[PDB]
Amino acid sequence: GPFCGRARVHTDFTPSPYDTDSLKIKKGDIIDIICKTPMGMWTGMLNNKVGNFKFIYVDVISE
Repeated sequence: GPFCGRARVHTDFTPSPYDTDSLKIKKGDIIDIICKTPMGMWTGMLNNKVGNFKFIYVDVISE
């Protein structure tokens, strides 16, 4: 059911300055999908930094 590959950010999503539990992403940036969270948020890696991000701000594309 679930699809794995590359995730393209379509919406600029940035956590608060005191928020480190969330990964930082930017529109146009590509994040490698490694796992999905039951809640809905997707997990990926960015600049040797793995974390969770809002899927609503990220679109799944095929590379």
